[PDB]
Amino acid sequence: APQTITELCSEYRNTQIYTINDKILSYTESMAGKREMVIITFKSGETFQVEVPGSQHIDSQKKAIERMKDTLRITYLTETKIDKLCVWNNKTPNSIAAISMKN
Amino acid sequence: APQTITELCSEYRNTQIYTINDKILSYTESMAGKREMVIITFKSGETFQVEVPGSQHIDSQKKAIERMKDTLRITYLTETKIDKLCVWNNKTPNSIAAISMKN
Amino acid sequence: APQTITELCSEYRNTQIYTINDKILSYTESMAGKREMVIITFKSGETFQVEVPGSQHIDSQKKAIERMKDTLRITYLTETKIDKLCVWNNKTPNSIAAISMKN
Amino acid sequence: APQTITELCSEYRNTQIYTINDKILSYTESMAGKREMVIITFKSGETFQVEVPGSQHIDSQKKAIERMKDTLRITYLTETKIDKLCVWNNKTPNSIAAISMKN
Amino acid sequence: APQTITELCSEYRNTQIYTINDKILSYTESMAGKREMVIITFKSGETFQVEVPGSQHIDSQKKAIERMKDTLRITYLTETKIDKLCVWNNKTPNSIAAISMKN
Ligand SMILES: O=C(NC(CN1CCOCC1)CN1CCOCC1)c1cc(O[C@H]2O[C@H](CO)[C@H](O)[C@H](O)[C@H]2O)cc([N+](=O)[O-])c1
Ligand SMILES: O=C(NC(CN1CCOCC1)CN1CCOCC1)c1cc(O[C@H]2O[C@H](CO)[C@H](O)[C@H](O)[C@H]2O)cc([N+](=O)[O-])c1
Ligand SMILES: O=C(NC(CN1CCOCC1)CN1CCOCC1)c1cc(O[C@H]2O[C@H](CO)[C@H](O)[C@H](O)[C@H]2O)cc([N+](=O)[O-])c1
Repeated sequence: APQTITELCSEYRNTQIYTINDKILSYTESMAGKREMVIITFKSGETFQVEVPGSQHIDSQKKAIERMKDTLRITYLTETKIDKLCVWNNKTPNSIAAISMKN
Repeated sequence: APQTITELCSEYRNTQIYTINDKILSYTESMAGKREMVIITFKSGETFQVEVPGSQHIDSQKKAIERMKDTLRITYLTETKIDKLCVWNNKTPNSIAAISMKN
Repeated sequence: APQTITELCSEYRNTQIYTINDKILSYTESMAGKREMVIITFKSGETFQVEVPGSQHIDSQKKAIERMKDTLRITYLTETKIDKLCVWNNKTPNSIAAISMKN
Repeated sequence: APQTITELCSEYRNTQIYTINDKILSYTESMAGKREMVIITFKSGETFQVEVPGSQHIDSQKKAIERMKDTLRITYLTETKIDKLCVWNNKTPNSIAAISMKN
Repeated sequence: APQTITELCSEYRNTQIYTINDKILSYTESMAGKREMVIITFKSGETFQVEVPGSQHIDSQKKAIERMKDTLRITYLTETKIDKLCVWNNKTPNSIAAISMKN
């Protein structure tokens, strides 16, 4: 029922919006144990992760985590411009909660 | 079974057909807990969502919900023109029930 | 095993081969309860469905139904020429059993 | 720990390598009961199948069978050149064990 | 969590970074029993695998192994440039732990 990524992001603690307005510069993916994750970076210097699935995640988030990784990969590969990221700022690198792209 | 989206839409209460005839303007995807959803917009101003899986959904709809988000993402990335949406209007933003594409 | 769509199709009751030699004109996808289905049409005027999974299906068909819907979406999006369809003609619209594509 | 498809193929009985060096001419996909399979052909006149999953397959092969079908479809759609196929020659059509693509 | 592939790679024994700076020359995929795996090579003559799943992998890695193979396929097909590979060098061909791509 949120209508924008900013509305959605504001419903949670320890988050903020990063306005990226840019394609992904680098995409990294790991299948190493305990580090099953994706890392993206932008020309601005910003690094963000999709976190390893863990105890902080609720059950409904598990498929959503896998979806987000799918999305970032095809976004990287198509040079698609990301508009905004909603991130958790209590993790290093900051962790992706949501993404938006505009055309 | 129904032969068009409008026939299918009319089988349900709280629905209407939006004629879009346009590609998606923005795509938003969230893996935040209890907001595992997708939101799209069009240059018309209209906003639509695929709802978070919930009690209103029957089991057969779970896979369908995942497919619909899959569909909206690739439709956005390929700039594919949507023809119509069948939406439930008892939700804000309106909730996607079905989609048709042509051209 | 059969080597051709025509061979495969002949193994079944209530089927026939439609020769299409065309891309899909329209693609319709529904996540509406009891109508979790895809419908395609052609410039020829013909309309086909992938049926909702039900009691007429054996277990091994469940994953194959989902694949066929995936195939129809990507075939639509890339505007790929379908060669033939094997369909059950005891349904409305006729129900897709198999698909072939050639260049 | 094979380094090539030819080495991998040589580890099994009733296999052989077909050198294709060509895109797929036709792709056929079936969700008919007991024939949940894919068939591909080439201009050469050669025909190959991904078999219906069955008791000849071990558990680890189930996901791999689904992957191979995904690969054949995307390979067909993008007109990607197949280098070699490793196939079991104790089935008709010959059954795909492995694929390589070179470009 | 790590911010680059090199940082991630250095958390593990028997690894090293390969600088590839090149698209994949060949992609090989097997659904043969006990060789359910992917092998890629490059112009350079280098060869890498994603390993058959086994006891060396923890549960967490299962889904990530399937993703990595997904990533290698789409990367081959789009002719996408790989920057680095983190690889376990106690296997032949060396086994991919992580990938990075730039631009
Ligand atoms: O040894 C590893 N971790 C161990 C952690 N270990 C603790 C001691 O100091 C070194 C790190 C824990 N396991 C428990 C079971 O017995 C082995 C030790 C380990 C080895 C790993 O390499 C082995 O598995 C790989 C696939 O995951 C590759 O196949 C690699 O070739 C193989 O050596 C990988 C990973 N990992 O990804 O997390 C962990
Ligand atoms: O504690 C969380 N939620 C609530 C805790 N409680 C837990 C049980 O269910 C009811 C809610 C706290 N409330 C939520 C409403 O606003 C007031 C505070 C919470 C923390 C969250 O952040 C933590 O998990 C994240 C991944 O989901 C990140 O890893 C983040 O860094 C971590 O802090 C996230 C989510 N979520 O997405 O739903 C919820
Ligand atoms: O109430 C629904 N169905 C039928 C019976 N249903 C049975 C379950 O208990 C509620 C009532 C009623 N229809 C009336 C028209 O003639 C046919 C029978 C129903 C409501 C529905 O709307 C509700 O769920 C939607 C998602 O599935 C949306 O979230 C919508 O906003 C919500 O109202 C949807 C669906 N459906 O998808 O099949 C069915």
